[PDB]
Amino acid sequence: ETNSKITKLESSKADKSAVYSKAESKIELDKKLSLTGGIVTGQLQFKPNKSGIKPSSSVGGAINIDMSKSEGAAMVMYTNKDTTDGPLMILRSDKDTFDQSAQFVDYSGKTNAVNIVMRQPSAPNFSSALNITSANEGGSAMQIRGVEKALGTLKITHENPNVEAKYDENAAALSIDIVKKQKGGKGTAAQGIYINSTSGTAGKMLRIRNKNEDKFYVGPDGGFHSGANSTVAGNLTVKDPTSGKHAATKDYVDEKIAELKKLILKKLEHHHH
Amino acid sequence: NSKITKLESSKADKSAVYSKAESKIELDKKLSLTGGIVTGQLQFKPNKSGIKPSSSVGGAINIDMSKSEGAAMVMYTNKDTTDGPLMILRSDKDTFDQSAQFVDYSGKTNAVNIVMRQPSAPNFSSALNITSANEGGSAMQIRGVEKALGTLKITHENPNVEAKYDENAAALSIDIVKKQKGGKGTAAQGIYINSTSGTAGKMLRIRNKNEDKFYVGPDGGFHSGANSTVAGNLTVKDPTSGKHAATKDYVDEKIAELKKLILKKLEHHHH
Amino acid sequence: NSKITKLESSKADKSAVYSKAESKIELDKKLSLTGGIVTGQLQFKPNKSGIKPSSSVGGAINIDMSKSEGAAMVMYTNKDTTDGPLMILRSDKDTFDQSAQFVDYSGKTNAVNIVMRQPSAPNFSSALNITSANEGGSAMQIRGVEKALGTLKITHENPNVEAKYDENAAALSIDIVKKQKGGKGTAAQGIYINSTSGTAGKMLRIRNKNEDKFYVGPDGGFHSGANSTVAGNLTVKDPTSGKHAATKDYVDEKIAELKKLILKKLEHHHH
Ligand code: NI
Repeated sequence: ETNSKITKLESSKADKSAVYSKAESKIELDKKLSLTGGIVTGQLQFKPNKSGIKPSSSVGGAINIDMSKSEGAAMVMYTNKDTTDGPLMILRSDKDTFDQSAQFVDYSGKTNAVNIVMRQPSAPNFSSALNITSANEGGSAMQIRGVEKALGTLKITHENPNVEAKYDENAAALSIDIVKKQKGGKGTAAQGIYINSTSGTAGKMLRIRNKNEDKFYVGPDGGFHSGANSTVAGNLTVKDPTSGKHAATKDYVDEKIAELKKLILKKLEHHHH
Repeated sequence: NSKITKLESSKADKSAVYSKAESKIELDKKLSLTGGIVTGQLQFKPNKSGIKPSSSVGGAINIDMSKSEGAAMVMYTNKDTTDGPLMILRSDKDTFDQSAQFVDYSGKTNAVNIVMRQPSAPNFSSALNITSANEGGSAMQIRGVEKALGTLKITHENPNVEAKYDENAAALSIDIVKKQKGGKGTAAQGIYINSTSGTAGKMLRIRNKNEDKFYVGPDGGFHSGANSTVAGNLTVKDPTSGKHAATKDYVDEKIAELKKLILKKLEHHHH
Repeated sequence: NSKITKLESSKADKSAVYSKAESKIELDKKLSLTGGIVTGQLQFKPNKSGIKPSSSVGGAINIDMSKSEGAAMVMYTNKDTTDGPLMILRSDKDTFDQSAQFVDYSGKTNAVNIVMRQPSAPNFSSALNITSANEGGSAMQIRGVEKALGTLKITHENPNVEAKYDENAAALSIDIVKKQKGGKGTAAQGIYINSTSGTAGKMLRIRNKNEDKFYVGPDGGFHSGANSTVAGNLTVKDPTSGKHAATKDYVDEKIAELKKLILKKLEHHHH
């Protein structure tokens, strides 16, 4: 009865058929993502349940990338495809009650928080670096606020794309269009540019300069200064003049003519020989 | 007997099989679907993988937050300095016919929010910086349908309590420059305002302290609220009302009229 | 008679190894490189891991769509309300010397597109909101090289069919305000238009129905297309042409000139 041992070896020990070898384990493990990194070739879906995903801008998110301890970018999305069927990155919210932003960038630093560069195409096309559209009539499509000491809150620079001076004659730095409703619109009373100072400013409201020479401005009181010959295709209403170079009114001309007429008729009616 | 042979065949060698503990060691190096911490680079290289453009179910990465609280993704850094931006989107072919980023937003607050915090020391940075080298298209476009607001709203706030501190600031600053390399000039315009369908509103309206100071109407007439100056001549129509500016012709027209009548009285004077 | 000791040693016990079925259970809780569904938080904490800034191969996450259709990543939510934004980029140190986001775009359509859909009810919300507390730099900069378009193009569309519905709207709205906490005023300007190199084009050009109504030329002269008013005096040069506005000096000189001439005719006539 020496086989009271072989039976207990036949029972208590694992059959190769019923267990993975290390070579087979490696095969299986190699199809799984290592925490040290790997290459995913399919779709990675995130569907958090009662997972405790938080809104914190430091430790929150279904994906959280903390670069505090590392050089490099948090995420890079690259494509050299000639054409494709969708954008690289999509953010979408469907419910009208949604009360948060699609994207919030909270930037401290010494350079531009967000940088959008459109490279030069082989052939010009109507594409833009950034395109904004809103169908909400209750709010501005876009808002900008800044606290600049000596610069514009919005700075627009147009550079001539060509060496020849007369190439960009139809270009502008700022182009504004005011249109009626596309489907069935009967017109519009919308304004072009509205400049206001709710608290009141001492500065010029509109100031135009060319080649380091000021050319035209509208002051804080609404008076304008034009730097060259000007034209009104129409009448201009002004105050009566009280100084030599003030424009003369029709009334002023007529009063001075009438005054001289009276004096001369006086002399004529009373002169003798 | 020969029982041993069978057990030498059908039984597992310790050397060729991972133990329970060893298996735990190996499995812990793999990401659990319930979550984990990745310390290396995660690369996505889909290639005939059925990736879709769908703005709901598409993407090599898809994050659906419909049933959950919190952000979809947070990118955070407390590093003092580094060698690259947090997030980069890049497409290299000029024939590429989709956007780098598409925001399709419904909701009650701002779709995209960009905040530049107050730095310890003022610097030249901007919250958003746009450059285009495509001469065939606007660098940026904005379209809106506001009832009673601006499509673009610009607010400049004085950074200082003192009133004259921001005397060189502006809400909108425009520069018009020649080509950097070898440019001979430019004929580009500053501000171009048009209404292709035609509007009844003021083209330009200027106010200060809630009161109208200067405006240009839809017909191109202007209304100025204070004393004004033309460093030059101003051409106007002949006046037909008391406060209309008088032309040189009108002054000369009247002078000649009075001259004629007086000389006629003088030539026919009778004692 | 002692091999049994060698097999008790060299062979794996049932208790100390996982079966094929139990291995499967454990492996099924791990993410396959072929794809899967993550239900918890995935944290990235690289730390001397060789993460690079490269806009092609860098990032703790890298998505290369060169060989695949579809989007790189999609963030979707159908939630009614929530406690934070979908995507957050945050940098905390004021010495941070890289951007939060860099888009390096080549292609034929818009690099970044932001769309706010029509809400059930109008509300005070924007597609894009920009705010800087950095007094040393513009909140926003735009540069373009357009041949025949605006670097910035703003379109306001009437939200309603009725022509006067949008009478209080504008394409561009500018406000100039004092410092909120204790500000005593501001000297900031509204719109500053300049050409540092000098341009031949009109600085301000206003049109209605594609026809010029008002413009300021490169020399600062203006043309108004209709009746206009100055609530004040207008200073001009003395006229040298028929339709030039007449000065007070010119009126007085011509009146005095005729007076003299008439009085000398009267002083010397005889009959
Ligand atoms: Ni006589």
